[PDB]
Amino acid sequence: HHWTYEGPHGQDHWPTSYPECGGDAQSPINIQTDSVIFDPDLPAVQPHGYDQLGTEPLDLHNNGHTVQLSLPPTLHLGGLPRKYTAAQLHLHWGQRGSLEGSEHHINSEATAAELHVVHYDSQSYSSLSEAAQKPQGLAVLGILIEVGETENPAYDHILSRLHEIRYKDQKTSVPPFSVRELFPQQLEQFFRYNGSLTTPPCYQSVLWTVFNRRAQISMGQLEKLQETLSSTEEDPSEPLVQNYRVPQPLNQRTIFASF
Ligand SMILES: *[C@@H]1O[C@H](CO)[C@@H](O[C@@H]2O[C@H](CO)[C@@H](O)[C@H](O)[C@H]2NC(C)=O)[C@H](O)[C@H]1NC(C)=O
Ligand SMILES: CC(=O)Nc1nnc(S(N)(=O)=O)s1
Ligand SMILES: [Zn+2]
Repeated sequence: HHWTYEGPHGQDHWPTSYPECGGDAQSPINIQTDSVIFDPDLPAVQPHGYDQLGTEPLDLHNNGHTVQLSLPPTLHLGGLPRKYTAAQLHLHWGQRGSLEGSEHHINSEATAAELHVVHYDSQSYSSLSEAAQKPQGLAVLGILIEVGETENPAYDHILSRLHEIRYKDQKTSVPPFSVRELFPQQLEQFFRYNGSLTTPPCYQSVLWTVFNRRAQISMGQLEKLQETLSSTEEDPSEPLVQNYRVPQPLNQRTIFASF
């Protein structure tokens, strides 16, 4: 009943226990830039005050599938069809050995990791769950991460505290910090398209936005992420790695680019 990225209950058998995962518009996908359709009318994505997370501690949790961070309802994502509000944010990465841990690809190439910022249509619904199964109910920002030659102070707000939640279900609080700083500096270039959640139930309720520019973290940081979290509640511990879903069929969906 507890699904996993691989194994007997890997992303291959998801469609069985969660039919929706076999939908006609799943995510992530391999974004082929040659098929990308330019749309000069796509308004700039703009995170209103994502450096203003207030005063109260943010919740840093360990699913067993990822590291998730809570976000204040004060973060408002503009530039989209409806008004969205930030709810949570989490990461995806590969195992120690590999350097491919992102969920989306660009022209068949994946990066070291991926950041996902989840929003919901608070304009039309009252909860994140409510919009999780409503058309266009969710909106996710996808930031691809590469290994840089320098330590990223932004990402440390999260990485520096990974030991506090080494085991699954372990929780903790962090001093609020500028989320904005976790995105690439230039957000003009991006791709948009209709998709789904990348984990069961795989609800096809999300409006995706994947940035063209990438964010960077030191090989040290990427390592501290790969080799620190366990996917179990206690010992024996089992490395929570390779937590990304494979590119899904495009099923003839159009993918727009702002550039
Ligand atoms: C995501 O899917 C929705 C619905 O399938 C698309 O909405 C339609 O968009 C076209 C052109 O933009 C309009 O003429 C239709 O009226 C829209 N349908 C309605 C009323 O929802 C939307 O364009 C898709 N988003 C993208 C660009 O991927
Ligand atoms: C309840 C909820 O928000 N679930 C999500 N499941 N997968 C998500 S992801 N990886 O597409 O951002 S969000
Ligand atoms: Zn995700």
